[PDB]
Amino acid sequence: SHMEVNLRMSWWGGNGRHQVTLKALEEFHKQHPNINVKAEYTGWDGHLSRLTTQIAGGTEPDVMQTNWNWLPIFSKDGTGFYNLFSVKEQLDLAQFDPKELQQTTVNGKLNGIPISVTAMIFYFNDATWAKAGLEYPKTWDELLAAGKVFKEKLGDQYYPVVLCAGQTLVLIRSYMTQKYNIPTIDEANKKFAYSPEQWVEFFTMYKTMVDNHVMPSTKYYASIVKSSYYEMKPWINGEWAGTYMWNSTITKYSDNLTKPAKLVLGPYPMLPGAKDAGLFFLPAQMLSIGKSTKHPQESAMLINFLLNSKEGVEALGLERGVPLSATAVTQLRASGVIKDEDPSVAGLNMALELPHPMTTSPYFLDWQIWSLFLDAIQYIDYGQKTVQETAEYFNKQGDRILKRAMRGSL
Ligand SMILES: [Br-]
Ligand SMILES: [Br-]
Ligand SMILES: [Br-]
Repeated sequence: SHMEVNLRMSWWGGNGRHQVTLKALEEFHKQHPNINVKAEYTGWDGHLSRLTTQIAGGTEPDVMQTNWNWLPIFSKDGTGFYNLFSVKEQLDLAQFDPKELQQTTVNGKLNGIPISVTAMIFYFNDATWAKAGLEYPKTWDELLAAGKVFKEKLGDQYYPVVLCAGQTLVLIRSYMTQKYNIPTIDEANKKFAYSPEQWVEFFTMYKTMVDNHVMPSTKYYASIVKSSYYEMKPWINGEWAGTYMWNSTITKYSDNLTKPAKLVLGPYPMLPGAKDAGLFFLPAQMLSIGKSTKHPQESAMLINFLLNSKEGVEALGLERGVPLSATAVTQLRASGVIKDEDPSVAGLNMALELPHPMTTSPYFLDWQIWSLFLDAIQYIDYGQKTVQETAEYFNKQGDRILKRAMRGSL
């Protein structure tokens, strides 16, 4: 009878994402014949920018694929997207680990549901480590000891792992959490949480790692975020014999190794006595509801359909990663779409099974912070600043960036 509801939904992706999403939408309309969905989809380029102007003028879509770091952009207050807590009758929030939802909560307002989550963990070149005669490290000391075994037994060009600056940042953060159980960012005070001495310690650990031949210094490899190592010869040759990176995108990296060598999942190094592995779990992307939607219930039903319903989940498959949704996981395992023997999947499973009560701030992902960190480690590697001067430099310049980024609500 009469009355129907017209929703708009955006997302970005390649044609492969477009096809399954378009397919999922058709299934949704089948089961909700009075709700139509107009799809607004492009590639990544220009997408944020277009959405930015829509959000500003209150003409954004009812349902949006969003990135985690858009919370600092659109929703410093938590009010930049619709509060998903207000539509829990349409949205089955129990399917998503409460802890993961904390990270997408701002000021007690749920701003998105992680479609999928991924953690930064260790994967190793199995051949190379067999050449070294080493078991993969279960402790930081073992990782450190591995650097010198690689150096003298295999050669100066061999390293246990190769690391982007940003990956190193996350790695040492992980160590610091294990030790002190505080986050890197103090959100409420809008500055870094570590003490001066802890900053000295943070960078002392970097120096200790490089001195111990754990990874190439920045004179040999120097990239902020771009995982460009996988196309380079020492990776392919098995000289850079491992990586610390998102579990979700491991296959591309492993296939570029000289066979029969592949990437296998490593243990996660633990300090003795720790109660938190200090893992970085990233919502790879989220679904959010437009702040200004005239249809929050139907938008909520669409999100619920895409993440939780049988034919929504089936359509969408693994085209946005392993779902966070519990029912989605169980369903995709039964159909054999999720295999526990996939290095990518087993890694997620290990990360989930490890203790990780410390969450991570979206402001931690700021590109200026990550760039600054490459600057900082270069000061150390190139002898231009002592570890202690670098810690004070990073603390100071970091705080300036944070302060500027954490104020200024659009
Ligand atoms: Br894309
Ligand atoms: Br240790
Ligand atoms: Br943090």
